[PDB]
This record gives sequence, structure tokens and C-alpha cells, in this order.
Amino acid sequence: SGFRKMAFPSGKVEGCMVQVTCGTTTLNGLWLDDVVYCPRHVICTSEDMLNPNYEDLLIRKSNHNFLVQAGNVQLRVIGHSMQNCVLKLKVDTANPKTPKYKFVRIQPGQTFSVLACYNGSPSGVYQCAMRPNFTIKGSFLNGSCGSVGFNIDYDCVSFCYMHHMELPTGVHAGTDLEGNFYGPFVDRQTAQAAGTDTTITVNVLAWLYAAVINGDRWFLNRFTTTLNDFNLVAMKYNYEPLTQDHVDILGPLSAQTGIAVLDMCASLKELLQNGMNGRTILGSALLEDEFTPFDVVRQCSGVTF
Amino acid sequence: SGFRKMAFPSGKVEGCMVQVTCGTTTLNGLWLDDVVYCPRHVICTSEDMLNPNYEDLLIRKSNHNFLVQAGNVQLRVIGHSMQNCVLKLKVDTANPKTPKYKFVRIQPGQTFSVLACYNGSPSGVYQCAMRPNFTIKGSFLNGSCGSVGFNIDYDCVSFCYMHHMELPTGVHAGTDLEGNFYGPFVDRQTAQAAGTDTTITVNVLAWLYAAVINGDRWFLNRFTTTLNDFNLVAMKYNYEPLTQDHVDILGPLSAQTGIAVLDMCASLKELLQNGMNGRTILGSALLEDEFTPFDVVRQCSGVTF
Ligand SMILES: *[C@@H](CC(=O)OCC)[C@H](C[C@@H]1CCNC1=O)NC(=O)[C@@H](CC(=O)[C@@H](NC(=O)c1cc(C)on1)C(C)C)Cc1ccc(F)cc1
Ligand SMILES: *[C@@H](CC(=O)OCC)[C@H](C[C@@H]1CCNC1=O)NC(=O)[C@@H](CC(=O)[C@@H](NC(=O)c1cc(C)on1)C(C)C)Cc1ccc(F)cc1
Repeated sequence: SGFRKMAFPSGKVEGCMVQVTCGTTTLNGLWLDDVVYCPRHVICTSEDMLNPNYEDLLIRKSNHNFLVQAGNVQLRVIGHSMQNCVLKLKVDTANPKTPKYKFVRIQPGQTFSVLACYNGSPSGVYQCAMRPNFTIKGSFLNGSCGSVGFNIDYDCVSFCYMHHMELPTGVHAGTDLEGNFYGPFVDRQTAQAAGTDTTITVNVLAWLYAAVINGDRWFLNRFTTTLNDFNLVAMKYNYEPLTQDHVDILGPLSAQTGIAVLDMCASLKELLQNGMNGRTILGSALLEDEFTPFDVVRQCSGVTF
Repeated sequence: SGFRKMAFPSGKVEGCMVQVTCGTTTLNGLWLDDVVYCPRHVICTSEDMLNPNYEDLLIRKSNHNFLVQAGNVQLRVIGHSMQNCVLKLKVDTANPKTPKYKFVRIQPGQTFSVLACYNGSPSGVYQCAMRPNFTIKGSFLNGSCGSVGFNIDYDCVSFCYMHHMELPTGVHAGTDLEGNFYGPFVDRQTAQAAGTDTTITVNVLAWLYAAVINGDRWFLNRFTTTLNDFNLVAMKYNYEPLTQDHVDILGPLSAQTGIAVLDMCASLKELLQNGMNGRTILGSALLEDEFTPFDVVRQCSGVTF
């Protein structure tokens, strides 16, 4: 029993972590086959952060300016290409520990683990979600870029995120491993406001199923609701609308607990309108919205990798 | 910026994870050098759980009954010894990936990461604390025993916990890697009540420093308090007493933020007496007590491994 902010095991990503020094600035890179990926701001300093010209920087730069290190072994860069806001550094050697991997661009709502690193060495691992406004509530310091987020399927690591920036709001912004930023953010020290975040309704419901599975059942009421009426209330509390595709993704939790999704929606409707009155659900006094229906299943059923 | 339930990277523990089949029952084991450690209830079934006689079980059992597997490679047991409630299985081969390790018995209040595994394969990693009543709020299912908790220092993995049982209360109990149970628990299906848990005061204060470092500062008031008067109030709300050793462990956070510990104690005194009034601190509507002063430092300063 129990429910925790579970992250995927990080060993397979630990083996692919390098540090990348171009000039004085140093950051992290992902070493896959004979290419190292890393943010493209490794070729500019904080002096250039204001509004960098990345194309003049790499133009006037050779493969010797790039010093990749893997513990103690240094790597020799043979070519360097710029795919959007990421930098592909083709190196002579290929990482022996390159796992079965893939590059995916996740959607708002989906979760992923993060392996925070500095100087190409990993500090810790934690779980995050891509917010509806394409930000994440991470935990990063100076020298954390290159740190990546990922999902797993047995042995296929699905890289989905590379860390680039932190908005003055405390939130964080990044790209996929193809260099395209999530949301309307671009790597330069310019004021860019993220949209108004919203609560991930489907994830709140999956979290409520997890509570039921674990014994917390005081919030279950006797009612049902239509999908529209629920959405009418949720709309007031800045909750994302619940589509039928979300209802279908909860089918398994619904089937497993014997609680129809729309009855659970009725339980949540009351929680939003009346609050929790100082009670807790799975040890939290707030409604949690960073657990997907799959995250609950893999944790309450125990899928391994 | 940011603050998350950060866990240590799990790669080095992933490499030491095996599955151990004695009869039909299968669980997990820790493969270090030429010995595999695992709970001693692998030689008894649920039928025996009521009150097992572990010494008659291993007596009438040979090294062929023990089938250790490491992915696909099976291992050959040469000897088997019973150290308290753990089982030492001496095998012919030695784990090539055995990291610099050590076995420590942590104290109540200390935290550690957990790598939850099933069938010798890792599902996920999360962070826990040894409660003042020698339980932990984990996330374990059937077939999770053998799963271990640990801390790290650069490259020295400090194994501190192996998972054995779950009390009907939902909490969990285990042993150190020397087979001695934390608290008054013994591996048998017998009603055993844990003490009344308490809040880890020192950790709540460290968490409050972390909030200040991250911008949440509304709870800071203008007062100071004596150590005794604080303890008098904290005593009422089931908070552990704050010793001078705890005050000294907060010195660094105190020095870094410029807030004296006893003034922070005054801020917490108000939070307990008046509550938070629907506000949050680092995204939580409750006071969190599973972060040590070191856990904050390593995360807000960025120590790597
Ligand atoms: C990562 C860069 C690194 O590893 O080397 C240190 C310079 C760093 C992450 C943030 C640092 C502080 N905590 C973080 O999470 N990124 C940067 O320093 C970039 C600049 C910023 O992030 C600033 N914010 C903005 O520019 C901004 C963007 C928007 C839309 O609104 N404001 C904060 C530091 C204030 C620059 C950079 C440097 C090197 C890289 F590889 C990527 C990006
Ligand atoms: C781990 C055993 C395993 O991996 O194989 C499955 C039998 C398992 C962990 C719990 C299972 C359910 N969720 C868990 O976290 N441990 C057990 O099954 C042991 C029996 C129990 O834990 C029961 N609780 C008690 O016995 C108890 C103890 C006290 C002080 O109060 N109540 C729960 C299942 C109800 C038996 C066991 C089997 C194999 C092992 F290697 C260790 C322990």
C-alpha cells in the first residue's frame, strides 16, 4: 500500500551524462551514440544572454572549442550542428552505455522524471509534469542546463525534455530533444510571461482513484453528474475541461475501483465547492494534479523496467 | 530555484538488484561482492507467515533451493547464513558493478531514497524518512521485499534499510542490512502496534528555511522565543522537542538566510497556534517534516555525486 511521488529509475540516464565546456561556460549534455546533445547557449556567456546571436557564435567556433568530458575521459568533437535551440555535437567515440532510447514531444498534462545534474554529474531525480501553460515546476540552479526529463518502457528511455531556462516567476522552460521550445519561450534574457496555468482535471481524478485504492474514501458522495455540469463548475475554479478522451483514459481506474467516472466527478464537484475542511487525502491538504492515470496504475499495480 | 521531493540517483543501486527464488516465493536481493542479501522470509510461504520458524526452514534447505537470477544469468549459491532477519547468500561470482558501499543504521528523523523493485527489476525511486516511531510511509506491494533504501556521498552508497513488512495501518517496517529491525517489529503476521508518531520538528524548520530561500516569506514574523517556551507549545501539537543539537544543525541554514533559529522558531510557533489560513508554503498546505537540514542544503546548493 501507499502512494508517493515516484520517479523512474535513473541508472540508464546516468550513464549518458557528460559535461560540455565551450570557453568558460560549462553545462551538461546527453551522450547518445556518436552525438552529444546540449543547449545552444553553451557558446555564449551571460554577457550575451540579453539577446544572443547564436549563429554568429557557432560560425566563429571550431570543434576544438567544444570540450566534452565523461568523468575523466575527454571526447573529440568532429562536427557541430544547430537543431533549433539544441546543439548536436558529433564526437569520434560512441557511448557504450547508450540505452534503447527515443525522442518524444510530450503533451500538456503528461508527467516525466527529471535527473538534475551539474558539471555532468547527477545530483538527484524527481517527478514533474508539463503544465497546461508549457512550464514545469522544477528544482534547478545555475549549471543545471543539459539536465533532461524522460519516461521509460521496460528498456526504451523516452527523452522528452532538456532544461534551458528559469522564468523570474520561479517556473521553468525548456525544449524537446529536437530543440523546439515547449510554449512560446526562446532562450534569451527577455521578459516572457507564461499563460495562466490551470489545474489538470484528469490527473486530479486519477489521484482520487489512487486515494480510494489506498483507503482514503471519506470524500465519496452519493451523487452523479453530467459531463457538462461538472465542466461548468470546474470552469469556475480554473480546472481544465474534461473531455470524453479523459473519461476513457480513466476507464481502467474506474473498472478497478468500481466507481464510475461521472460519480467520481460528482465527488470532486463537492470538494471544489465546499473544500476539504482541514481533512487530508493521501496525506495532502490540497488536490494533487501531477499524477497521470498511468502513473497511478504503474504504482498501484507495480509495472517494472 | 524550486524545491521538490528529490531522491538520490539510483543507477548504482540498480546494478546490484537481483531476484531470489526459494521454492515458489520470489523476492528481491542486494548483490554486493560475493554475497546476496535478502529477507529471511524467502524460505517460508504465506502459510507460515502466522508464526514462522525460520531456523527449521533454513536447516532443512540447501544452496540449490536458492535460485538467484540477475536478468538472465543465474547464480550458484555456495553457502547461506542467517544474520538476524536477513539472509546472507554467498555465491560463486562477485557482482562486477558492486559500488563503493557501506551499511549504516540511520536514526529517527533521517531521510533516505528507496528503489522499489519487483522480480529483481526496479519500478521507481522515491524519498522517505524514518519516523520517530521507526516506521516509514512507503509505497510497496506484494513482491517488494528486498527493496532497499540508501544515501549517497559522491560514490559511497550507504545502504540503511531493507523492506520486510507492511502494518495493517498502511505504514511499513524493515531492517538495516544487518538484519536488525527498526523499532519493535518482527517478521511474522502478528498484530504489532507502532508507537504514536510525532512531527520531526527540526525538519519542519529546515523546510521553512528552504521556503525562505525560494521566496515564500509571508510566515516570517517579528518575534523571537526561548528554546523552552517553543518546546512548551510544540509539545501540545505532537512535535518532537528541539534540542540544542538540532539548533546547531540549522546553523548553516540560519547563517545562509540571516534568520536566527529561535526567530524561525517564533515563526513556527505562530503557524502551529493559528494555522496557515488557506495559504501555502512551497506549494504545500501542510507543514512538511520529511526534509533534513542536509536535504535542503544539497538541493538549494547543488551537491553532486
Ligand atoms: C541554465 C544555464 C546553465 O547551466 O549555466 C548557468 C548560466 C540556467 C537555468 C537557470 C539558472 C538559474 N536557475 C535556473 O533554473 N539558464 C540560464 O541561466 C538562462 C538565463 C535564465 O534562465 C534567466 N531567465 C531568463 O532568461 C528568462 C527567460 C524568459 C522567457 O523569461 N526570463 C534566469 C537565470 C533569471 C541563460 C542560459 C545559459 C546557458 C544554457 F545552456 C541555457 C540558457
Ligand atoms: C513483502 C514480501 C514479498 O515480497 O512477497 C510477497 C509475500 C511484503 C510487503 C507487503 C506486502 C503487501 N505490501 C507490502 O508492503 N511483506 C509480507 O507480505 C509479510 C507479511 C505482511 O507484511 C503483512 N503484515 C504483517 O505481517 C504485520 C506485521 C506487523 C508488525 O503487523 N502486521 C501484510 C501483508 C498484511 C510477510 C513477508 C513475506 C516475504 C518477505 F521477504 C518478508 C515478509
